[PDB]
Amino acid sequence: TTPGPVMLDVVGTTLSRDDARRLAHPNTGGVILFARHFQNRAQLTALTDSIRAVREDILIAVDHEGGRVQRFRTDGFTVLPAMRRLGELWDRDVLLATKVATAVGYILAAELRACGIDMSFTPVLDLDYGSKVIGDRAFHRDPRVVTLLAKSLNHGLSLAGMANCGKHFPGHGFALPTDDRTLDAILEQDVAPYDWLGLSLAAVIPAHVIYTQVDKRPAGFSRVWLQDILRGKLGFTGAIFSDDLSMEAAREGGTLTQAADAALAAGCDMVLVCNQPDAAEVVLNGLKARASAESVRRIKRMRARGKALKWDKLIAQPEYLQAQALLSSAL
Ligand SMILES: CCC(CC)C(=O)N[C@H]1/C(=N/OC(=O)Nc2ccccc2)O[C@H](CO)[C@@H](O)[C@@H]1O
Repeated sequence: TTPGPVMLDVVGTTLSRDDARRLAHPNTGGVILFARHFQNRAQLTALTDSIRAVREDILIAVDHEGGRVQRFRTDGFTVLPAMRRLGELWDRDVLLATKVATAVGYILAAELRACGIDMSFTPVLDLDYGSKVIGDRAFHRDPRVVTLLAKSLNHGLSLAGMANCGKHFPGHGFALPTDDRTLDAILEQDVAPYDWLGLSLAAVIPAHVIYTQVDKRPAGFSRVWLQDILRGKLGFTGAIFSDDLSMEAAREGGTLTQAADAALAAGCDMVLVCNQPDAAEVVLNGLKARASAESVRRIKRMRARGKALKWDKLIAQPEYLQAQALLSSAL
């Protein structure tokens, strides 16, 4: 009853017999939700409940960053702003920006927790260099601003008992994309938020980027980035999730199973295989690596903390209503 290294997804709004088989697999350790898994809050809450009934130790995550990346947007879910908005608020009022960032984090996490979800793959720590796929998903250009805005956000997530996951290490702001900058330049700017956050950073997603001047391998498959730099230089002790291995160029010509074993060997504690459960099931049965005691420890600390308010109580909570007003007033 310990988490496995694979995070996959399920078939739809309710669990099928095939989902139950996959969830019960020892190498399964997480479920990532998408828009297709949300009809309404009642259905979503029932799904997460049924997932934990099959596998009590499972980690349930979702991409809730705000702006362009928010899977659940209806039936009462607060539409959250793009993180770039907070960087814009910082430039006009630093202290207010931190205050709002916390309110955004609390709403974000409180609403997910009311529906039985453990965590969100947020914040994005990539610097806003001016990448269309990142775009307004980044907080700011200045790594010191990204750090303190992200720190304030993760604080709000923590108020609801929710962890966090910075991405995409060591920096996606600047076949698989390449980055021909030197280690020093990458460290001095893009990595700085990861280092400065300290214990405020609970997990990392490495980017599917070749940092040519640093290592032949992508960050997610790089022992240099993950072991030497992230765990070694930065002393990071949190969980490392691979970025979606379903990307064509991520496999580098190999199978999903080989890419999964490579990421886990490089330093990943858990691999993501999204939008193809049958392919993820092949990985479950073909994976050579098994969850270690130290990886299990890190995965377990990503679970949500404490009791969550049900939706009917949350929307009338003073703190919740205070966050809403602050968000409405500042943006
Ligand atoms: C720097 C942007 C980067 C871009 C990589 C990105 O946005 N990465 C996201 C991602 N993207 O996953 C695919 O792009 N998969 C795909 C896309 C097209 C076809 C098949 C699979 O994965 C995980 C799991 O959701 C997210 O938390 C990541 O933030």
